[PDB]
Amino acid sequence: TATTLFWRPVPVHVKQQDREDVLEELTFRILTGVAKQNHNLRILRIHISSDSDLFFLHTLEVSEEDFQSLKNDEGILVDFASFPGKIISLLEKCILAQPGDSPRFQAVLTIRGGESVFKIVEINDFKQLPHITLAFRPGN
Amino acid sequence: FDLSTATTLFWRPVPVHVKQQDREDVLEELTFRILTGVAKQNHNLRILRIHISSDSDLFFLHTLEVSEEDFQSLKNDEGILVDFASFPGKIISLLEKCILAQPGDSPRFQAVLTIRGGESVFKIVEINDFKQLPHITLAFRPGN
Repeated sequence: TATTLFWRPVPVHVKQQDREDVLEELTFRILTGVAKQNHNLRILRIHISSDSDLFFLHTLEVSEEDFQSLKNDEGILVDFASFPGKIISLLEKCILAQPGDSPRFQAVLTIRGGESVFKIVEINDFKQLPHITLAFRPGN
Repeated sequence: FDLSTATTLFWRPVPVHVKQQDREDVLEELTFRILTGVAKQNHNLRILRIHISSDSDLFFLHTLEVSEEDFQSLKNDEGILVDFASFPGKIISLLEKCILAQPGDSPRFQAVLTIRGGESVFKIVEINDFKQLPHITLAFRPGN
């Protein structure tokens, strides 16, 4: 019963444990729908995969309850329905990113043994600052 | 810190949203002073000094001092890409964005001073259509 709002490849810096940062081409899928346990709870789903690595799967599921905790931590000002639209804008900046840009937007995925932290940062002439930080889980 | 051999890079009042630990909340105009120089004990150690004051309240003092050694730890945490010498200049640009901030701007830059019982945290945040995100965060100490 899920509906896909977003399905495009996104350039992402993948950082695995004891490796080094490497720019991989990852597929992003954003879906809206209801929980498997409860049809009254709206769920926002984000799936990260790869065409090269068929076993590279990372997933985030955000309920309206989880979004409340996310609003407090990340300082989000929008509603639940407006949340995917804001992510897509940030993702597009990573897609159209060029070396000569300032500020320059980048997507980073850091994996640490069953825990993966995804973020989209801004690189300017001063520093690197995150625009969003989300916790992902390995698998589907 | 040698105050006589110090060079003032920035000295003007700056619009800052002041949060006085749930005692009062007021958008007041505070005076910022950024100075570069060397330590009084050692003239080989470069020091960066930032002083926050007020023209109305003469006992409102907050100060931050960052040495070149301390800057390395700050560089790693805040993800700073410039050197110690370029560091003050970038702060002034962020401060200027708060000065030229307008209600119709997007993104809009704001300066925030949060006091927490003998502890003061200064930051410059960005307000866009999505969220509030900090561009810089500095820990200040009450007094001179």
